[PDB]
Amino acid sequence: ACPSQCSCSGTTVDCSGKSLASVPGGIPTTTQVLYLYDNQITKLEPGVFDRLVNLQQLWLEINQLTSLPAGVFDNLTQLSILNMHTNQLKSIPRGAFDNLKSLTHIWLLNNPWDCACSDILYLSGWLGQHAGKEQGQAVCSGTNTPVRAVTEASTSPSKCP
Repeated sequence: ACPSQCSCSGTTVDCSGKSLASVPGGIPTTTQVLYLYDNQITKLEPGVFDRLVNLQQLWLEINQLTSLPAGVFDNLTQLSILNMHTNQLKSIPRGAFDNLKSLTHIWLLNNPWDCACSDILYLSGWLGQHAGKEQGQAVCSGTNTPVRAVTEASTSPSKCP
């Protein structure tokens, strides 16, 4: 069964461009491609994607996400495509990508990355180790500095919200 707000074909579920404020329920566990882009999603509930063990692509770009729950991608071990550009993210939870050994394309640009805060260090270190995976270049909010180019000295735990 296809979520009533979305359109389904094969293993592709298209929930894009539907003025959604939240992730639809009832996304089938056989889903391989999930489009959620161009909505007004402000948060992800913890564990929202855990049943989608076959998911290879998650398109979250052009939303209003201000953070990601810890572990939100942990069960998506086949994930190769993760698109999160044009959101309101300030950091990535530590270890968020640990299980994602099939990841090959990730979009992080057009987010207000908070590089003064030491929570940025997981993302900046991960980018330094997986350079070919980033599509485009995430940049620190208010500066010319690519997130991958953040120096550890420049960060501080006291500059975090």
